[PDB]
Formats: sequence, structure tokens, C-alpha cells
Amino acid sequence: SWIYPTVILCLFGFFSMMRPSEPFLIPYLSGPDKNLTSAEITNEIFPVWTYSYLVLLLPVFVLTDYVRYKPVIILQGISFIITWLLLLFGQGVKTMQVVEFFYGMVTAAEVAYYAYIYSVVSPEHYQRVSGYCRSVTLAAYTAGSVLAQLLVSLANMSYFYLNVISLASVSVAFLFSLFLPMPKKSMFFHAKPWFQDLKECYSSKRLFYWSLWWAFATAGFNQVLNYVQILWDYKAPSQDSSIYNGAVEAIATFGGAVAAFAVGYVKVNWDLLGELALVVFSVVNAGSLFLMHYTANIWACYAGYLIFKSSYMLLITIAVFQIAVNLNVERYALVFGINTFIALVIQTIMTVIVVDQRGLNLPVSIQFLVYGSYFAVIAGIFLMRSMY
Ligand SMILES: Cc1ncc(C[n+]2csc(CCO)c2C)c(N)n1
Repeated sequence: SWIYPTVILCLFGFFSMMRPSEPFLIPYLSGPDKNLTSAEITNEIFPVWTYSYLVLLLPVFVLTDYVRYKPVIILQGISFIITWLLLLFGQGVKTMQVVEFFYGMVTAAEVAYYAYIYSVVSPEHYQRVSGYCRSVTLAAYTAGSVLAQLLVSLANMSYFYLNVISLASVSVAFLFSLFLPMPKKSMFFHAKPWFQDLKECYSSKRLFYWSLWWAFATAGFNQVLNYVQILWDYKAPSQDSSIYNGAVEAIATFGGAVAAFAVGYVKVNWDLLGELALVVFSVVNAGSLFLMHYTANIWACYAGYLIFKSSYMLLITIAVFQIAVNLNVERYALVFGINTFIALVIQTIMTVIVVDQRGLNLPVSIQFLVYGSYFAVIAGIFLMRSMY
């Protein structure tokens, strides 16, 4: 059968991604509860996340197939508990970097969470259970941001209690994570009957350029998803007017879900339109990031994030569809693992150069000009490849 591990995995997926304090994190740190300047948050604290998601990406896969997918989720649950407990009680510029380290390990073990599906389930429901679990996680994050902003704007709720709610939700997620079945076989190591065949994998012109774009777009979206809240804080601090972070990130994630639903139900010639459909929405992404940089009204920057996140989820779902058709299931996770490693190398290089003190030590203003130029260079590369 398949239904019980699906139900426990979707319960873990709902109560993990219900993090109501997640949109309001940058008003929580720079707010009156802590003594943290926004220069130290922009330039010393958040880049550690990218660092911790590079150095702990490749070992976690090694600690995924060997433990056959169960205890890495339990490590993610312990990571949840440690991260939000340190968000509750932790003080200083030193402890908040440890927070970013453990949040990097959270983002690392998310891949093992998704990879448990093809390990425990009988192969008749490889399509059904994965789409179910991903939909449950997306609905969890959307409803979490909805409940967050409603409780804040209509409940006089300080942010510390919202982190308490987040701790409780990820703690309940840790209590569901223990009650999963250890699967019978893994996907690479513990299969009872690959380096030399790996050159044959990326020897495909329909699979290299799309993977390269997935890497650059994933790095850019992780950067923008990091620093968009510090940009929102810079445009209008939380002590002036009560900003609406949870509602806008909720509508943005809902639009991302609508875009991902809209990718798989449009029947046009993909090779002919794809030399244009990538280009126009890449221009949309570049214009959205430029719009968030140049503006001074806060709803204009919110609308820039809405248009950017919907356009990214559109184009990156198109990319995931244009990779997945050719290969099998076992090669799919290896290809996306190498692609994710390349994306985090690119994001680490760009975060050392642009963001951190070892590079330029930039404020959050000029940063989004650089990220908009990065996606504009991406759109120019697509325009040049259409011109070939
Ligand atoms: C503890 C912690 N939380 C969030 C971020 C930044 N961040 C990563 S993803 C995301 C939104 C996901 O939809 C945000 C705001 C961070 N650096 N550390």
C-alpha cells in the first residue's frame, strides 16, 4: 500500500511549512526586541545561510541514501526546533549566524524530504504522492503567511509570540517525523541488484543549457528571496507604518502555485514558443527587480515581488518540465543534485562578491540593482540564443 506514509508525510509537510514568523523575520530582528543594525543583518548575518547551504549540501545527500531517507527528516526536525528556539531566545551577532547555519541545514534536508516519496511508495503512485506532498507544502506556506498577517494586523500580536507559534508548529512536525516507516530500499546505495556513466548524463544539448539556466535562476531566486525583506525594511521601517509582509508573501506564493498549475495545462509547440516564452517573462523578471530597486512607494515594491515570484515560478516550472521528460527517475535526482550544487556554488560566489564584508560590503539598495542586472543579463543571454 501507500496511503499511511503519504498521510504522515503530508502532516509533516503541513506542520513544517506553517511558519507564521517566516515573513516577519526582518521586522523581528531589526525591531525593538533586538539590538541589531540593518547593516549587520544585510552584510554579516544572512550570507552565512548561503554558506551553510553550500558546505552542507553534498554531505547531506551522502547522509540521505545511506540512512534510507528516514533519519535525515528527523535531523531536519531537530534543526527546526534548534533554529526557532534560537530565534526566540538567542541574542547577538554571533548567535544569529548559528541560526542561519541551522536554517541552511533545514534547506538542505528539504531535498531528502522530497526524495523519500519515491523510496517508500509503490511505483504506481510516483506521480500522485509527489504532487500531493508538494501541494500540501505550498498550501501550508500560503496559509501560514495568511494566518500570520491576519493575526498581526487584527490581533495586536507581537512578533515573539508568532515565533512561538512557529516553534510549536515545527515541534508538532518533529512529533510526526518520528512516526514514519523506514523504507526497504534506497535509490543509489542500498539497492540490491555510476561515476563512469555520469559523463553520458549531461551529454545532451536538450539537457545542458536548461540545467545551466536552472542553476543560475535558482541562485538568483535564492538571493532575491533572502534580501527582499531587507529591501522592504529599507523602503519603510516597521516603526513608521505597519507593513503587510505576510499578506504579500501569501499572495505571491499563491500566485506561484497558480503559475505552476498553469505551466502543465497549456498545449503549444514547446520548441517554437520556448525561444520566446522564456525571453518575454525573463524581461518581466528583470523589469520587476528594477521596479523594486527604483521605487519609493512600498506597494510598488510589493507588486514587484509579486510579479517576480509568479514569473520565476512560471519559468522555473517550465525548466523543470523541460528537463524531466527525457530521463528516468533515478537519474533525475542525480541530475538535480548536481544542478543544485552548481546553483549554490554560483550563489556563494555572488554572495561573497556582492553582499558580504569580504567583497564589497554593500547596503540593500545597490544589491537589487545588481540582482536585476543579473536577471537582465539572463534575459539578454536568452535573447542572444533566440537570435542564433
Ligand atoms: C531563519 C531564516 N529564515 C529566512 C531567511 C531568508 N529566507 C529564506 S527563504 C525565505 C522565504 C521562503 O519562502 C526567506 C525569508 C534566513 N536567511 N534565515
